[PDB]
Amino acid sequence: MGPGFDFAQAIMKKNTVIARTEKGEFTMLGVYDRVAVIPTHASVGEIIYINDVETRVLDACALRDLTDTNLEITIVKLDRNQKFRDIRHFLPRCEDDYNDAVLSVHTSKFPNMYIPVGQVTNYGFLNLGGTPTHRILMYNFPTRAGQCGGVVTTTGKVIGIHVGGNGAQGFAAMLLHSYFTD
Ligand SMILES: CCOC(=O)c1cn[nH]c1
Repeated sequence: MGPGFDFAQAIMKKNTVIARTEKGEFTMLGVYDRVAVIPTHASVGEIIYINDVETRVLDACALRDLTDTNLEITIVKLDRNQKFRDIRHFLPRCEDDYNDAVLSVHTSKFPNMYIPVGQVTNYGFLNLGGTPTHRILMYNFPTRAGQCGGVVTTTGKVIGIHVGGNGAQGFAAMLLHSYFTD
């Protein structure tokens, strides 16, 4: 409906796949080459389904900060025959607060879903499902089961992936440029 939704749609159309693990279906953001991200609670194994294609996982790493605290981001390298558009230049370099963010989801349950979530707080520490977590972004929208892995964007920036909610607020794990240097 406006430039927020336009950027979000462009990221969804070229840089997302539907990932299925034994824990469910997730929006999965492709970042560059065969490298993508997914919430760590997806419990990625040796094999994953990507748009219903059986796919070998070449490498997977659950990120933690240098305090050895969960970040809830798993980086996956996929044995896929096609590279993602490189979007690393849209990733923030530093922890920050944001205005006017969109959360976008694409699954069998929620196809072509875009939610204007508004102001995004650098929340920091969250006890996420009992697990102490750092670098959490917070927004005031009642997000639901099925939106995890959803991409959080502003105009011109890909800032996080949805990892949970409490019924009133939603929470995303930050994406930072430094995660994807090669
Ligand atoms: C289909 C209706 O959707 C909602 O009301 C919603 C989705 N997430 N949070 C609220």
